[PDB]
Amino acid sequence: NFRVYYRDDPVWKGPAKLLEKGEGAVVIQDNSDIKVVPRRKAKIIRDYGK
Amino acid sequence: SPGIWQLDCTHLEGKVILVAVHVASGYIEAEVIPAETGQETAYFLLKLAGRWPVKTVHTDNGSNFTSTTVKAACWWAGIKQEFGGVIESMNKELKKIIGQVRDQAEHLKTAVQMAVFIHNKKRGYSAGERIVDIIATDIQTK
Amino acid sequence: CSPGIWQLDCTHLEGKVILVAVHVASGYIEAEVIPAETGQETAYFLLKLAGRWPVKTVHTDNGSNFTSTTVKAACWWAGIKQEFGGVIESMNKELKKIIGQVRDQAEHLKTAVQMAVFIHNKKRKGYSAGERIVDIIATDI
Amino acid sequence: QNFRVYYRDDPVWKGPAKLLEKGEGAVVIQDNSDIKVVPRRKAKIIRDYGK
Ligand SMILES: Cc1ccc(C2CC2)c(-c2ccc3c(c2)CCCO3)c1[C@H](OC(C)(C)C)C(=O)O
Ligand SMILES: Cc1ccc(C2CC2)c(-c2ccc3c(c2)CCCO3)c1[C@H](OC(C)(C)C)C(=O)O
Ligand SMILES: [Cl-]
Ligand SMILES: [Mg+2]
Ligand SMILES: [Mg+2]
Repeated sequence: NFRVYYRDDPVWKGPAKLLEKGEGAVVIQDNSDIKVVPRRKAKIIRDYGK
Repeated sequence: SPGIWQLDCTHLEGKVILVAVHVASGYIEAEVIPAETGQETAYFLLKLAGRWPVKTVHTDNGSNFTSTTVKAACWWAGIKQEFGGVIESMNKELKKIIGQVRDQAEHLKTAVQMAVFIHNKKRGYSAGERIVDIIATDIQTK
Repeated sequence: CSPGIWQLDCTHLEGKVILVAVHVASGYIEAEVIPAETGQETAYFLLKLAGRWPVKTVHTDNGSNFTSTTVKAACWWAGIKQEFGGVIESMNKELKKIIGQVRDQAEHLKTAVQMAVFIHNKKRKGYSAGERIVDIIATDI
Repeated sequence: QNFRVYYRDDPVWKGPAKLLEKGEGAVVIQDNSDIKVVPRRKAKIIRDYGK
């Protein structure tokens, strides 16, 4: 699955649930709150190593 | 277990040495990192995970080891983190070898890697031979 | 071939220097982004590599960093024989290909480099390169 | 146990040179066909530790 880390405050928050990866913004959910974050403030990470 | 590592930082000459030990063998890798931060720790872990089958890393509660960038690296690479004496014993041993060889190199980091080599190659098996044997056995027997 | 034989070469992306080492018999690789393509950076890379693996021979082209005095010193101290003059060049291309596949997942080029190293070393044909180097070296003990 | 000497004159390092003699303040070395006296601080005497 995916986890999204994101910024607002320079500390990276998350993991949040990924909902949509847009060109300029990312839609996520973090603790039941829906958030829209700019692409540059989001880090979308897979569990590649399982 | 073949997949268990301990990581910790130690200091010499105002510089930060990040040390990884393969607990079952005593094998070590180390880097002088420019700052004792989560970002530098996370990059080190990604390199380590590409070389060996890193399944669990044990650390103390230093803020670099509990940082979000390290959690991200561990999630990507499939590493489980556990928190809270092998590496602390290993810190002292490495500093001892470093002090024995320090005047042979200009840079502290050169002495650090000389000491790592010396530690890993010393024999009737060395730590470098033991980690390769432990991991290959796990593979060769499913 | 010999379990002790490695090839090293530099490649370049985004204006940065990537130093790559390949264990010829397994395909296993290690890489680092170095700040300058110098003998001193190459020598330091070799000291680290020699501490991890039984490095007996390193094969390179005649790039001035590989023929430098500092690298000679490192190889002398570590017990490494140097030979000069297509495995690593094939590996450079494959590494650059994986980097491109994952590049937008990391801010820093060096982060994507290490992700690509991990991907290459862990992929099974049916052993992975990371399994073959450990299998080859343990058997040769 | 074998030794080679690397040294400066020019900030580029030279060598390997054969170690002829080590004194308290200088090393005497032979780089190809020239014998040189080099201050200790400008020389690195390196053993083939890996062996
Ligand atoms: C800074 C420097 C300059 C010159 C040398 C060699 C004389 C040729 C070495 C060197 C090169 C290799 C070497 C040792 C020393 C000592 C024994 C182990 O192998 C180093 C070295 O710095 C690096 C970054 C490694 C180049 C250092 O810190 O003195
Ligand atoms: C610069 C930066 C910031 C934040 C992160 C994480 C969101 C918390 C990562 C990161 C951390 C771990 C990680 C990946 C990315 C991508 C997948 C592999 O694991 C990186 C990262 O820089 C390093 C130097 C590695 C910290 C980068 O260049 O984006
Ligand atoms: Cl003298
Ligand atoms: Mg600590
Ligand atoms: Mg080249």
